Amino acid sequence: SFKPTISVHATPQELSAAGCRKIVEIIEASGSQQWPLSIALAGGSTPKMTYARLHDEHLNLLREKRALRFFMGDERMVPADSTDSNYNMAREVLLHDIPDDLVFPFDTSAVTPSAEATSADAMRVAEAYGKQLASLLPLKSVGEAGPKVPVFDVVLLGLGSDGHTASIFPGSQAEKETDGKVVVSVGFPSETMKPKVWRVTLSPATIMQARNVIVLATGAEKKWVVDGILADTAHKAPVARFLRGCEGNVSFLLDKEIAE
Ligand SMILES: [Zn+2]
Repeated sequence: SFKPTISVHATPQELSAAGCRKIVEIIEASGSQQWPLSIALAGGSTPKMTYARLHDEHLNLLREKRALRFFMGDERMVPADSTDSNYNMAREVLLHDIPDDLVFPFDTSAVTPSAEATSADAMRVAEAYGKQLASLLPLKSVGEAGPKVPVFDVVLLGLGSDGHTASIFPGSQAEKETDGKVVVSVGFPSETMKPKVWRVTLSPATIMQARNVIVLATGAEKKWVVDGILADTAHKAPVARFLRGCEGNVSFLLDKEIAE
């Protein structure tokens, strides 16, 4: 069944250090002929620290060597310069130094501070990203028969205490997009999650076709989520349990609380 790699880390300087160490390892293991490897970034304080480390420690590998082509795994429907934007975060800490031809944010250019985006906006952005992904990445049939979804080399993920990952929220339609017909779906956060803005996100079908999936999570409050993904039998499962079906490698980089 589900056999993922799990590693526990005492601190943030440590989990983030392992997160960046895990990315460089895949890069190096793949070798230069395979580069640039596609990586779908996550937002959040933990991935941000991993990005700050790639910047500080491995810019030559990313810039001069062009090891990664950067995509966003999920995004908030706000302007790119917004503090609530995942790309804005990744840009500030790492992406400002990466060649423009290796950086692909979602196109939120239609979102202004004058009007909250709706799902109709999110959907237009999702469909456009999905199109770009299909021209840039290799496409794999879902189940030797199913529709074609892009194959990322790496997808970095976070977890919410509501059981969600990326911007795939509970009860959502995106959560039900597992057959490969939809590559980038949309979603609105759950009661306990913020910011309260429409999201675009890689669908579960897309994520399950990724060659490697790296999940970084901390906090006691998210322990039920990890337990729920790893449990032999689904009971009151978190959304993130869909990760069990990943076709690639899966790794969980956890702090002490969340592990136990
Ligand atoms: Zn810099």
